[PDB]
Amino acid sequence: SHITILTLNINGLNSAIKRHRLASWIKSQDPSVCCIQETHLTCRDTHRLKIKGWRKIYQANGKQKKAGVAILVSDKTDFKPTKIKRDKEGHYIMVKGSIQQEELTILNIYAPNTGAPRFIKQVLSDLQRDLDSHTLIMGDFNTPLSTLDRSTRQKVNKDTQELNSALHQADLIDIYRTLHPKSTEYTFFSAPHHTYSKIDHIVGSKALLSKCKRTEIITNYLSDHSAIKLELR
Ligand SMILES: [Mg+2]
Repeated sequence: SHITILTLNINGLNSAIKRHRLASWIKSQDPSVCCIQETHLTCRDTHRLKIKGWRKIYQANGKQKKAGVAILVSDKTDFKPTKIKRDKEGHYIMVKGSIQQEELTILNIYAPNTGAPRFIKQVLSDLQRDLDSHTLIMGDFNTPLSTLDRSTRQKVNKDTQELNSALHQADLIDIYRTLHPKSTEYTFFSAPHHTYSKIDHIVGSKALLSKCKRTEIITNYLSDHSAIKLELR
């Protein structure tokens, strides 16, 4: 029975109507694990995020209606947690555990608009003791990782090159780009610039590659980001 992992920047959940439509969308997608970014919930308001079928919901949130991340696990998934690491500022959350007795390490990250790849590299640094051979890093990196991740096809800046080098040192690869080397799909559109970019990513341990059956982008009506879904064997 295959595990599916979904990542979606939801662009805010402080409204009830949004929360109801996220719930219907998640229940239609039926993911085993769902990573959400920019819930915009404060540390006070986390119990507003509830969805039938996904009772286990881990969340990292700051004090303001900014950022905010969450990892939802399906009630149908036999999940045993071992470690949950929450960003005090609500920009990332790591959940470690086992499903069907396989260990999985999931880092859900929401990088800020400014200095995104530096922030990510620092997070990898802060969390290096918990990175392993079954690590998935997904979320809104707010940065392309390679030239084909932007409609402009411009080269990635120096900060991004260092992040990629840090990823390589940790034996981490862009799973989406590995499965789709020539892909020209995008997850975000910036109207000021008429620019399209893939700033949402699924990065993982190289040892997980053989378990990565399919990965695809899912456009939607809920948010200004498209989702990414990964199917594990
Ligand atoms: Mg946003």
